Amino acid sequence: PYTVVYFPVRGRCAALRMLLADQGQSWKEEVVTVETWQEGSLKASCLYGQLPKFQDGDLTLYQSNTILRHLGRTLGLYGKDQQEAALVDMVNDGVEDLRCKYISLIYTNYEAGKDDYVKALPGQLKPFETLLSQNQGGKTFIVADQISFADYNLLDLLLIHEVLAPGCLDAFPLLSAYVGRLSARPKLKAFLASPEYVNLPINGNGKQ
Amino acid sequence: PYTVVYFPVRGRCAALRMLLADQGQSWKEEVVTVETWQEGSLKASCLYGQLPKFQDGDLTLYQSNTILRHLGRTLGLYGKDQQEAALVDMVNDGVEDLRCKYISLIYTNYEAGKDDYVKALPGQLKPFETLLSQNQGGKTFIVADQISFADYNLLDLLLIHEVLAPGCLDAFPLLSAYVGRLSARPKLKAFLASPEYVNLPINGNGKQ
Ligand SMILES: N[C@@H](CCC(=O)N[C@@H](CS)C(=O)NCC(=O)O)C(=O)O
Ligand SMILES: N[C@@H](CCC(=O)N[C@@H](CS)C(=O)NCC(=O)O)C(=O)O
Repeated sequence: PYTVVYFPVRGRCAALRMLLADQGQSWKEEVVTVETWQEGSLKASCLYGQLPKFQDGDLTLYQSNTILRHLGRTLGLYGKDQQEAALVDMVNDGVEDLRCKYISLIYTNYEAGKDDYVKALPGQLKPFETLLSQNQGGKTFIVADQISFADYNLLDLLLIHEVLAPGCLDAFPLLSAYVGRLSARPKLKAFLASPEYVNLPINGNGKQ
Repeated sequence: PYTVVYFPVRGRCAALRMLLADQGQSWKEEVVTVETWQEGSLKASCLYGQLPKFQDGDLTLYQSNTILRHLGRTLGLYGKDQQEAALVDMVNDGVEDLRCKYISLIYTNYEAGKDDYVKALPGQLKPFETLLSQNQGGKTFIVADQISFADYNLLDLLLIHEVLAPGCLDAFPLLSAYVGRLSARPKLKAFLASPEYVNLPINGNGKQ
């Protein structure tokens, strides 16, 4: 029923894959090689000339966050009412903002910019620790008491930053425990340990 | 019932203001001067240390797109069903991507980067013309047959780009007619002509 069209990297598809695996959904991975991409035709047929491309039956979507929100609506991972839905969006938009900065560092100036990025990290992660502290003492999810699509995206964001800066979560007990807890969910834990996750690089230029 | 807390610029609050005005809603503008911002306390109290900040009763939201989606959900400007809601999100995410590039040009290297930006513009605007052509001949809205929050955001994006590059819509008949049509809606037209819109600069560094 679902198809993910993407480069052979975790990148912007890692969160939605975790979501699908954790929700026990099945999907197909349509892999696009850089060589195939450079050919040009697939790219020209993409709405914004980029991937991921996602298919849910005959519904074709582009934009990683559009895919996350769509799955969030159809699978019931978007809060229980309008107010929670807004808080879920606020978290996801925050995650996207830091993901954009991470992507800029990785692909644009890893070598010269990493020191400053890492130095500024605590201030960028703190908002999520604060969100958790204001929600049942941080013992459940990022918004309210049920998992949402924002949790999967925030989880990915935290996992890749621990690779970029080992121990960056040591100063945030709530986020630390949160990562441990979500990573232990049976289906997610199995997915995270599997070759289809582990054998894909985080990014496409070999930096992490 | 609504309060918008922002710098005295259109920027990231222009689309949501257009939406509120067009929908006949009333709101309070709480203006924050750069001097007040530099003081530090308001900023430290902002979730992600940034504005806009929005209040809907006792619900406090941050993130311009979260505010747009919230208003979209509560005012019924998010498509008629889940499938349309996903298409609305796809359009908005695309608008955000080009808005990010516009903001980077404006604040980061207007002088040296404008020629290349303007040269790449047609290819960045074409996806929206294509979306319109695939939706009832581009005669109604960007998604389906009812206005959505994505329309207000795409409209702002188009208006600021015509200021940055006059005639950039000449090659796009559907987008051209779309801008004329939406700008003619009574309440929106009055808002667009009013001093509270007209006398605010588009950005905060005087470039446009
Ligand atoms: N806003 C888009 C960004 C998509 C994006 O940056 N795609 C990259 C790979 S992660 C791409 O397709 N690069 C190839 C190109 O632009 O030609 C999303 O979140 O899906
Ligand atoms: N992702 C945020 C971006 C917010 C943003 O860039 N805010 C700027 C002005 S538009 C700001 O608050 N600048 C002051 C600062 O960062 O100290 C949104 O879309 O609301």
